[PDB]
Amino acid sequence: PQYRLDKALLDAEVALMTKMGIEIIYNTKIGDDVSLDYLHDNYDAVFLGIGSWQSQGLRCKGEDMEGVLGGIDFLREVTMNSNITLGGKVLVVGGGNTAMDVARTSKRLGAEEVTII
Amino acid sequence: PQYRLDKALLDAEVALMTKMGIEIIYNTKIGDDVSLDYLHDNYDAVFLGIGSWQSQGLRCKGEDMEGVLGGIDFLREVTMNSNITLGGKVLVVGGGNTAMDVARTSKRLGAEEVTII
Ligand SMILES: NC(=O)C1=CN([C@@H]2O[C@H](COP(=O)(O)OP(=O)(O)OC[C@H]3O[C@@H](n4cnc5c(N)ncnc54)[C@H](OP(=O)(O)O)[C@@H]3O)[C@@H](O)[C@H]2O)C=CC1
Ligand SMILES: NC(=O)C1=CN([C@@H]2O[C@H](COP(=O)(O)OP(=O)(O)OC[C@H]3O[C@@H](n4cnc5c(N)ncnc54)[C@H](OP(=O)(O)O)[C@@H]3O)[C@@H](O)[C@H]2O)C=CC1
Repeated sequence: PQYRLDKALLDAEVALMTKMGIEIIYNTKIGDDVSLDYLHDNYDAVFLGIGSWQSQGLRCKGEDMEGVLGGIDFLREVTMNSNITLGGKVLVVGGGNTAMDVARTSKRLGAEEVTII
Repeated sequence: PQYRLDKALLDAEVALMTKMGIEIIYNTKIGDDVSLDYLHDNYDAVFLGIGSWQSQGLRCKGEDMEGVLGGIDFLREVTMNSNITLGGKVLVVGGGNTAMDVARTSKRLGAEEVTII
């Protein structure tokens, strides 16, 4: 979240790094926009740092109903200044750092009462 | 074929054109390496000049047997200085300009007798 890490610091550091001669191409998803065979043919080496960008579901009955959303997706829409819906009462399921970030961002986003399960 | 069009002329003209500020990216097949949705998102317009790059088959019995090859593929392997096999006797089926180019390139490539059907 923004209150813990300022994005201006991150942007300034990446600008410092790209001054060194590293080219960053945004909005390019490998396998969906550009093949991996293309990168394999055109480059002397390939490194995959894709990360873990899926959210585990509730693993319960009715987990597919409307009104249930993952924590990672929620934080991504918060970051991109998109249009979200929260409501007065929000229940966050989990106990790691994702749950803490979701709960505190929800408290900042006008949720009147937030409870962690 | 090279004896009718010199490739040095074509290369010099394309160099003249690319001096004007046009970037040409080689070895990039759209739909196989780069998606068309990528170009649709990243560019203000897209023009498709892909051409007709398939050869019609013989439409006869045994057309899939080894030893039968298309004219376009044959001319492409001649151009790329690849390793081909012809033999003493070659039969070219067709009557257009593709047949003429194939027959004359075959006469230059050591075929002792070439016949056009
Ligand atoms: N990379 C990071 O920053 C770290 C991740 N986290 C937390 O862990 C998550 C992912 O890492 P990892 O620890 O491997 O993930 P886990 O699969 O271990 O899940 C982590 C959290 O969810 C609980 N949990 C998992 N499955 C269920 C289920 N069916 N029902 C109820 N609770 C469940 C765990 O509690 P329990 O203690 O009982 O296992 C814990 O609170 C993050 O989303 C975050 O919440 C926390 C610290 C470091
Ligand atoms: N772009 C170019 O440069 C032009 C193309 N060509 C010729 O035409 C071809 C492609 O253009 P297009 O004319 O539309 O192609 P076509 O499908 O009309 O075929 C052209 C040639 O093949 C003959 N042919 C077609 N199908 C069969 C079959 N089953 N059996 C035997 N002969 C057949 C035609 O003779 P028929 O006279 O009886 O139709 C003609 O010689 C080229 O490969 C080339 O050979 C020639 C001039 C211009």
